[PDB]
Amino acid sequence: HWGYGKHNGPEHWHKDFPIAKGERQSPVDIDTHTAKYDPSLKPLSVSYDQATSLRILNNGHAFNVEFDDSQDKAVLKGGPLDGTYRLIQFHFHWGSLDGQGSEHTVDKKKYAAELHLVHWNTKYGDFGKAVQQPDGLAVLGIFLKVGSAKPGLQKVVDVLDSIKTKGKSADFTNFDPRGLLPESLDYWTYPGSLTTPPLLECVTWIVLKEPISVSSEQVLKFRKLNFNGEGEPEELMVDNWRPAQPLKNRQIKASFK
Ligand SMILES: [Zn+2]
Repeated sequence: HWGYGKHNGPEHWHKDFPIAKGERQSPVDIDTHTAKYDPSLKPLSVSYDQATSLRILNNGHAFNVEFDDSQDKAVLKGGPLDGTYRLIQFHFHWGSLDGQGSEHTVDKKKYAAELHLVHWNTKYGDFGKAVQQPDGLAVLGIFLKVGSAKPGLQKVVDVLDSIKTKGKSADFTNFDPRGLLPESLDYWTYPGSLTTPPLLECVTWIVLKEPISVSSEQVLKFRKLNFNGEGEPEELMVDNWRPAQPLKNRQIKASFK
């Protein structure tokens, strides 16, 4: 099926998912000199106080840390968002080299990786109904750069050896996602889509300005993961990022000047 190789990569997705060439696709390049400061944007509210992580899974495309979203234990509000959005999972996109890996770009600059914290609009009952709505999801995008290690990310890094191949999952309780946030919450925001098939245009993207630092040893462990399932030929899980798509008829707003 779909993947990131030469024969099933982003360039081929449009054949099975025509929305790939749609009106509001992601990711996109963020031109900081074109983004408009929107003073009508309310402060962003990240309430991960009662976050309840459950499992970590290798799905053949990346790894997801899932949370219990049956209640408003971990929600995102404010900013350009109306209503409450529940955290359902987070995952990363990274490269085979430190100069690439992120999905969104800033003035064309690519980062080593990108963290995506996925939330869904509670007004819609469940995640499945939410992806069918133009304002169904809110994804918090965070850039990763190679520098000093990130304490909050080591716990994830430590368990990657247990979910090396596609289909593997491991218990991952009591993880605190607040450990993955940078100091500042300044951000850029625009209407877009999921960056992987089905590429549904149901996402309000919130990309933070300030990246978090991770060590080379930490990113190296991400690169040790496998796209393939156990017993199959080994394909290193690297460069699982979709490149920037045309902004078209969209405007990127900034919460800061
Ligand atoms: Zn993602």
